[PDB]
Amino acid sequence: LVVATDTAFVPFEFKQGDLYVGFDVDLWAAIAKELKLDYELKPMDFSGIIPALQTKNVDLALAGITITDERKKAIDFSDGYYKSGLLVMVKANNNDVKSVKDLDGKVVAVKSGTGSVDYAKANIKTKDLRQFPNIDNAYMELGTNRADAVLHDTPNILYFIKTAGNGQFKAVGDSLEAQQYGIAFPKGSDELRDKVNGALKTLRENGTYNEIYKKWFGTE
Amino acid sequence: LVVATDTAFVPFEFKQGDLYVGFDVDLWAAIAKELKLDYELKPMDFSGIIPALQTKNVDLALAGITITDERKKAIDFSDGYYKSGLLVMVKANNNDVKSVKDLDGKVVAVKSGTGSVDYAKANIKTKDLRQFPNIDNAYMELGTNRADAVLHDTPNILYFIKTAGNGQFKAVGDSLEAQQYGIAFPKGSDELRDKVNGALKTLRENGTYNEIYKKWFGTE
Repeated sequence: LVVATDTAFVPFEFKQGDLYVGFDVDLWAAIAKELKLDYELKPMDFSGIIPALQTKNVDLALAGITITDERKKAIDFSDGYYKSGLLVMVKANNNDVKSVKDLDGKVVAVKSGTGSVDYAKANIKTKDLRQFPNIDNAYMELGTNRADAVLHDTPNILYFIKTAGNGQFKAVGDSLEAQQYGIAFPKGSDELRDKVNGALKTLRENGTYNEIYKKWFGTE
Repeated sequence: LVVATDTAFVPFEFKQGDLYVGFDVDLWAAIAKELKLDYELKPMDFSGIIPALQTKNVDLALAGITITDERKKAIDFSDGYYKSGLLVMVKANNNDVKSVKDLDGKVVAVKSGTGSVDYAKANIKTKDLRQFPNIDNAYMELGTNRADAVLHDTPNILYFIKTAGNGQFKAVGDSLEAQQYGIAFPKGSDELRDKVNGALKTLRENGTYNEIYKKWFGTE
């Protein structure tokens, strides 16, 4: 089996010295061993991934791919293996928030041009809603005390808190507007899809999914 | 179904490489096969379990949970699947034999602040009740014929005898002050609890209980 991934989608897959590492990279390996499957990893630009799948130049793919409906026209997915969505981040040493942040005097920093803007325009009465060109900017805003909270995606904030905000920040609530990631197969791959799904169940039931999730995201 | 356990309660559940293993984990896996349930395992700190049961944040739990009336107030319990209580452990080459640690025999090692303190005190009339910060101090006191025997709980006795007390040690009687472990459900879960009780019968009748028991505790 030839399985394709992104060239970098931290922390799901990214080079490390000479190998690749990440949540997707550890997840597939555990599924593969449950099934006794031999395979080969082939890194390539996301843009080439549904293409190469549809011509069967590649047998499956795990590149943090979201199960959407327009995508199901083109391919098939396994069961969801990851809950993504939007997440709230505030100062760790702040005990006054949990998606309760509007007309008390509340300021949310976001990145321009993502689902975080939208959701906040609709579901929050921010005293202020600041938009930045990059999230890094948003972080430095929370860094000082101009932003009450940041709103961005689950994996990005979770992993940030683990590596670089270690110390100072904390996330609250859980995923808003949650969607799911899925393993992509070419159509007509019904048997294998069924086999992978089956193995995904086993990994949840014996606790291997949980520990892999801890390692990279640091919570449950 | 989301199924929770303790983060470490040996040998009922604990982390073996990248999964979890133990008596609870195997007995539940077998009950889930009978009824064909899909489930996710989710280790957590013990004292976060009943709270999460009560909010239906979790559907059921196994974590070596003693059935107490104090607890029935808050949650509901299945038919109970593990008989616990105290056990005398003496040297192998020895002829004490029940709780006959009395009259002229008897120097009894036991840990501070524990059922065995109080059971010996009131019951056994002996030379000594030597008490210790930890039982490891009691295993050591018995190694060298300074103590005649030890009082401690059924599974810690059985498991130590199977792993580290290999051969030199042995156990005598069976459980004193018996109490049962139960699988925990949040109330208003009548249908599922009566299903889980049923599958426990099937496993006791066909021999599977007995064979899971022998695996972890080297006896019946």
